[PDB]
Amino acid sequence: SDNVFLRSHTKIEPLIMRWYAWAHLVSPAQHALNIAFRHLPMLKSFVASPAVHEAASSNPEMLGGPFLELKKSDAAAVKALWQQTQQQAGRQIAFAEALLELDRRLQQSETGLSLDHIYAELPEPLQGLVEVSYDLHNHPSLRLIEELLYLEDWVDGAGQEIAFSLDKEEERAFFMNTPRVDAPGRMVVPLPFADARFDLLSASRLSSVSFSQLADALEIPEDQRPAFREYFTTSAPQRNEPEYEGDGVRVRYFGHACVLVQTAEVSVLVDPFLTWDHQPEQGRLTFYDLPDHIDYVFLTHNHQDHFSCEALLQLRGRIGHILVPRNNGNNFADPSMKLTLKRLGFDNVIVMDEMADITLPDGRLVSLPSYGEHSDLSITSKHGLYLSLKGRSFMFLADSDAKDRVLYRRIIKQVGKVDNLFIGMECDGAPLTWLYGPYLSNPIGRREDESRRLSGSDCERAWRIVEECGCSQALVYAMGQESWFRFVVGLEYTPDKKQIVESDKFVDRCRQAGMAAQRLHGCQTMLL
Amino acid sequence: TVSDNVFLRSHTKIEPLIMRWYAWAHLVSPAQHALNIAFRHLPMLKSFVASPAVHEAASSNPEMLGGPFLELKKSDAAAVKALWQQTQQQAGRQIAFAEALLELDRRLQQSETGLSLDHIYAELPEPLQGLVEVSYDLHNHPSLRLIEELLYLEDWVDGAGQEIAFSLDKEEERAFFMNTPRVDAPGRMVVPLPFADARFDLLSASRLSSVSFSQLADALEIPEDQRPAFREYFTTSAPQRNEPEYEGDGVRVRYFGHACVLVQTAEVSVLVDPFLTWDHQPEQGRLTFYDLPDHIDYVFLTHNHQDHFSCEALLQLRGRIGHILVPRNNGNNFADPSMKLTLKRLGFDNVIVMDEMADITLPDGRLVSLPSYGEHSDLSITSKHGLYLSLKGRSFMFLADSDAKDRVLYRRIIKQVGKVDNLFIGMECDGAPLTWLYGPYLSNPIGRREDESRRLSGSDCERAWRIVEECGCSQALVYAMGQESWFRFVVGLEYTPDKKQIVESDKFVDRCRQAGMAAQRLHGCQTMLL
Ligand SMILES: [Fe+3]
Ligand SMILES: [Fe+3]
Ligand SMILES: [Fe+3]
Ligand SMILES: [Fe+3]
Ligand SMILES: [O]
Ligand SMILES: [O]
Repeated sequence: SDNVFLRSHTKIEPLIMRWYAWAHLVSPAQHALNIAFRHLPMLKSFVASPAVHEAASSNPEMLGGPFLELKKSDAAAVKALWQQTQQQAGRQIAFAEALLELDRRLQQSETGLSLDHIYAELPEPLQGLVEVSYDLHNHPSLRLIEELLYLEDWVDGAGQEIAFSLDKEEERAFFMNTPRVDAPGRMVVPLPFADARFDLLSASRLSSVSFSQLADALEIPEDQRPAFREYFTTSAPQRNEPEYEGDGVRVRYFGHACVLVQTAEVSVLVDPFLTWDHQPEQGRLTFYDLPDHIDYVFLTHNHQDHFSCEALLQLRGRIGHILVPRNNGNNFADPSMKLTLKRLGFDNVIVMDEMADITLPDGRLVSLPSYGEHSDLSITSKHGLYLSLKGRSFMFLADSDAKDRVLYRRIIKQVGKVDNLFIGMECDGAPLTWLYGPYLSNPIGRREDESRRLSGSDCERAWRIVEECGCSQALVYAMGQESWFRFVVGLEYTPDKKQIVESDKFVDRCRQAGMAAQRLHGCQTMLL
Repeated sequence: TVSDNVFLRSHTKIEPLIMRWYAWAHLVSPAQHALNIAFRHLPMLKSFVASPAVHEAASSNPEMLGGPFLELKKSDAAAVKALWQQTQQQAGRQIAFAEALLELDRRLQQSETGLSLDHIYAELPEPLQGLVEVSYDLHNHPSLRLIEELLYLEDWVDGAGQEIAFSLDKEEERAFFMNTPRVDAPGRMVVPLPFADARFDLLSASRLSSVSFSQLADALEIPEDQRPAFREYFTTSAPQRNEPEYEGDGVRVRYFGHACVLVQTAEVSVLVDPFLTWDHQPEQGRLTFYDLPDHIDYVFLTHNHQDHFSCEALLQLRGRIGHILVPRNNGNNFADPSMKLTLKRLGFDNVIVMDEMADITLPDGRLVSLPSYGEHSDLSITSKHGLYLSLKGRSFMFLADSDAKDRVLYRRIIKQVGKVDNLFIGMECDGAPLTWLYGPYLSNPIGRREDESRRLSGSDCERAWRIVEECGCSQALVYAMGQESWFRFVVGLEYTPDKKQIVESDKFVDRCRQAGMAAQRLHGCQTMLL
């Protein structure tokens, strides 16, 4: 009689070689580029002077910078992981080094003549995996045949683990800064993400599971099992109205860019990033407050604050279809989100082109074109969402930057007028290299780096969408102001920050036009 | 009482025309169509109206076949000038889009070197607003991505200019497809009909099933003055068919010419690169359009070239194809329009866009979409893919004009799909230069050696032998050579035995037979059992 649930606040943190698993560590090409040109430099730089990294991590303004949030005591662990990563990922570092070295060579040497000679001189890690081509101006680009790369022998479950923890989410270290080294209260269990055993682990969130059977499946030493039992409880988790049986449309804003739309017949989840800590003063909606079945999960783009492998892995058997955008195969920074999801065990993945629609009970959903927020890189894995359910029209644009009002004019011509606009106002994002640094074979200038930021719409540009779509309500979302997103989004915005000032300008101009408008802060359940 | 239930005459050809130009894939896609109207079609017509004799001089030269010269001659000058003035009025929005697109692309290449591109959208000309996204590659080179899904809903993307040319002349008389516009001429009756129009499906039904002539002419809005002449393309007799269906327990393969190959079990049919003939000739032992089964489960399109993507063959097969399989396109390249979107404008929504190594299950087997390299002048065109086919134990690999530049690539494929029994390879290893096909899409002219260095070239003897060694086929068949007569107007001259393509193919078939394999260069139609 060992039927146990996961404790409601037990966090299942997925780790790839102790680094928090975000999308680019799951796709192999970007993972190799991140091991060799992000993780190894930060780990080696930490070993040389741990004091340097605490000093940068102490200054809260540069919270996301390339420095570990670890302390001098963890020096032994960092150096060990740095050496472990050298031997474990030897094929990865050879691929990343060979891939970038090829890319530098082509820029210098290929000027418009035939590229047939290149395939003869391809290094072994790239042989049969890369196609060399030109644009219409004799600039070479490297196109990875990702489907063949995913079947390479070094694309395995090695390094994939899970970190059980009971600490509050505000305690999480930054996802790209800090590896999850061994710590008290943190129990790391080796487990491939696509493994069936994970499905048994995800079942214990909402359904009772035998503890000994689960601990046996999870290869848990019996000496460590008393400590592993701490993450489990006999009581079932409390859930705040997961289902909805009204004839209307219920929208639940779960924080940042996570918003669930629900009729009594369909559920649509946009950019799932959830919390497992309940805290009533903030009136949180948690992972448990989601319905048992989510018909459609919509992934706007491939950023860590909209693509949470932690949330998706525990929601695997509960998701009818994941809706993703198409990727640009000719760009290293744009891996296919299907495949990345396939490696996480997801085959219910629909790649949607622009203006592609799916018919839903009492309505439809359309994948909309989106511009920007990717440092002006030819990344195409971005799309907005038009949602129609029982007469109510919704448009979620996430961090899309409305550079061209005529684009949304053309969009409204097909999908019609929208009732509720969800727009993100992160208009001062990180520079290019903060995210796409390890993928650059040749470094970029600081003026170029600071001009192309991960920035969305400001007040003026967001007003273009409102004018074109004629919404009665405009909701500013995807601001990252809730507490449990600090470890992914960064600092909470003080009222003087441009993102808060511009957002305040936008809500005011909307109300001046006679619409309902607000900046979402804290979780909210709305009926409409 | 005047009961005239009629079929289409077996040798009646229905030539789809977009402003009297033979409609191939790039004239159907609007952006490339606009670029071809302004930067290929309009120049050739103006060049014809000024000294048409120059065009007669090049059209006499059999070497300069397909060159930028009309195969019309001087009597058609009055007709050509009208079309040159007519298309100028009709395609005003098209030329304005093409001029703005190339001028924009020229501007960004000159000035945008790595700083933010946000200013570009404010200075976008009206033909491009809301339709193009400006972006960088990883080396600060700007690219233009047309939102093709939005462009296809633009106001000038309509059925205007789309017609069909009924003619009874042998395919042997056809003018080159992009050389020469189909001006009004005797024996050619041009009927206005949009390609995606439902009425087109009714006309295609008249190929194999009888329809009332008066009812058919009424739908196609044929004026009663023209109906006596329209009756010439129709016959009361039913068309003759050479064993179209297959109910045998084996696998029947039928070679229809060039790269068109039909594979058939008793339970599924797969058509590769449909390019058919409507002229019967038993002396050549032709397999014709009518010899295809009534229903084609799967039509597989290797890539987006005129000799493998025939709107003529596909339009009459509408409603007869379960699913058309196409490769994915790179939206950041002008020369790579989406083949799904091009087919949607032809009335096909049963279009499955297949990624690399994507497989679909078939009765008694499956097919896999294979990676393919080259034959696109080293341009970032991704709308190309090979086909692995397994049916009742028989394994096929159709590679069309694939250039095996990387032997390990096919090694990796064989690790997944297994050994192949029958390989279909093209040895067109001296194709046309880059500008012959993608000329109007260059914002800045390209140098002549670079143009001739990167040709529409496939596998030669060595590279095709790389595939054979990697896949271990018991049979190797050289196809997609353009050796059949009815492929003039698309492929060009027949290759004499001294031409590089024939010498390399003969060398390859020789090395195959020396190894104990079966090999031949497919010439003329063939029905094979396996
Ligand atoms: Fe983002
Ligand atoms: Fe974001
Ligand atoms: Fe071709
Ligand atoms: Fe060909
Ligand atoms: O950001
Ligand atoms: O070709």
